[PDB]
Amino acid sequence: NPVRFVYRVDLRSPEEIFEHGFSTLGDVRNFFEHILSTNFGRSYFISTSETPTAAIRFFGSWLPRRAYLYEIRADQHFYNARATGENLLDLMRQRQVVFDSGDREMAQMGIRALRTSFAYQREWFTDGPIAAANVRSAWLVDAVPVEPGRVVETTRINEPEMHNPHYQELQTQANDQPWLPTPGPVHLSIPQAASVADVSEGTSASLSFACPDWSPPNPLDKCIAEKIDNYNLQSLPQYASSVKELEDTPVYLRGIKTQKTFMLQADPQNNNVFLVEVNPKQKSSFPQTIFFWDVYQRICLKDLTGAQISLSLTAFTTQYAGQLKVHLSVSAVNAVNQKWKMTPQDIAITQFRVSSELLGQTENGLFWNTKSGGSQHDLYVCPLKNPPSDLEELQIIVDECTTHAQFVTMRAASTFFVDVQLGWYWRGYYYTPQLSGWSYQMKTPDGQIFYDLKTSKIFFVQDNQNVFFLHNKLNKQTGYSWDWVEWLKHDMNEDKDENFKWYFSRDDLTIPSVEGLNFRHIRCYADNQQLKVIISGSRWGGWYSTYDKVESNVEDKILVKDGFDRF
Repeated sequence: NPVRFVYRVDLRSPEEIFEHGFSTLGDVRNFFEHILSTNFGRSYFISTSETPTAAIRFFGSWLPRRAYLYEIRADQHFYNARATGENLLDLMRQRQVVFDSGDREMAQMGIRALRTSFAYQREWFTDGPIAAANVRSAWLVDAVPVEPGRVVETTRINEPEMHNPHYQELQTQANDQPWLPTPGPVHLSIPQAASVADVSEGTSASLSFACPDWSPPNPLDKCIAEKIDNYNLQSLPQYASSVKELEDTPVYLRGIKTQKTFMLQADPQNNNVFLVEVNPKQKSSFPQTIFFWDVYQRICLKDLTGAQISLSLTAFTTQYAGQLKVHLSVSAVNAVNQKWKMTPQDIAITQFRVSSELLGQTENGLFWNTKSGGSQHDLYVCPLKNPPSDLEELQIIVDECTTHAQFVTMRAASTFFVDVQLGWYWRGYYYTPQLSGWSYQMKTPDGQIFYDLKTSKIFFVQDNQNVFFLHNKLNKQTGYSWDWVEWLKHDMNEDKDENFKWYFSRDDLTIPSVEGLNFRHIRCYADNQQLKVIISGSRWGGWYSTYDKVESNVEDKILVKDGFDRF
């Protein structure tokens, strides 16, 4: 599915933006500077967001304030930031980049920041300005405060949609190529300083989002953010200092009808999410398990498992049609079924409807079955229309004796795993890699094979307590220039050993394939050992790395989940 529309929150009114569109603040086309907000205000790129939720996150800083959420039609001069950076990482690793300024180590610290701290921005950036014929609508967003008695608030996207009569449905779509300075040796300039907007909760924003109302003389006084910080690249922290103010909170929900109150519970041992009825005000008893809601819209279980993984609320389909059931799975940054929205439902702003991004535009909420026995209850996602008469909506209750106000804002992420769902394809058949180093004939399941954005390691989750890392063995002393790869237990935080480090390449590949498949080449950081699979013979499906470019009867196109390099 192509990107047709993007989003951008602005202090300016449709009045202006509807006719002027969005003007660049400069002439410079330097990617790293745009990303890192280096000497801010000079850039030829305008930053947009693949989702409204992402676009307005900066506006939710803790300081009614109001601004305008614009819906923009995307075309061939809109480029995804994350995918653009991954392609440059590939070029640097393959050593085909000439460095006008700075070096590769520094560029990689920037790519790191892009992949982690800034990634939730779901940024699409325009090469040059956005015509008013591009802008299509606008909404009225304001920020109201959560249950009055640092003050926590929520953004609201208000009715009604205001249309731009200068817009023209041109049936275009965002550019699915990564951005390059000289489009058709690539030359790169890497800055030495970064700027970061601290939009509360440890969250970092680039100025190209947090300062939508920029113009030279102090301009920073018009940045919606707790503060702006400056760093040398080597000094750019993962979190903003506001991360230190994070409160822990259990989650309480209340039936719309019955008025019964529940405490969210989750069990990392079997991945169950369930509900347990509680007397409000009266605490203690059942263990108050802790959840947070992060900038990837995930609702995560508080701590990591023995294997250093994170678990998030996941909306699973069932054996029963339009029925969704909440379970835990491994926090993944691109898992749409892990993404939730919260929107207040009462004037007092104490009740929040939780809806799944998985049902896109169909309004939906959380439900339980008001007739179920036992003491623990399943949790469902249902559309708000014709919901079965025996279920009722559960909404998050944020009052004195329930959920803390901090929950209903999006805080910084504790983990940055992409579900890459690696596998391979042979004439209509799908293969999944096994821990043994072999393959098995079946499409790789969701939520099993990951790429850790912090470290560039790839891992295979056997279960919440057992994680294995892909490990290269080949070197210049290996006769024949190939050797098997293997899966090894390893520390999730270990960041020095290059044999555990992998990256993805587009190279010459047709993307997507004639048959719709997302293929990538995969190589090791250490010495560019390429990852491959033997297609047949007595060792069919054996995974290995090689230096040998020209081979027979092996597959070098690896299936990687669509979007893995966009989130």
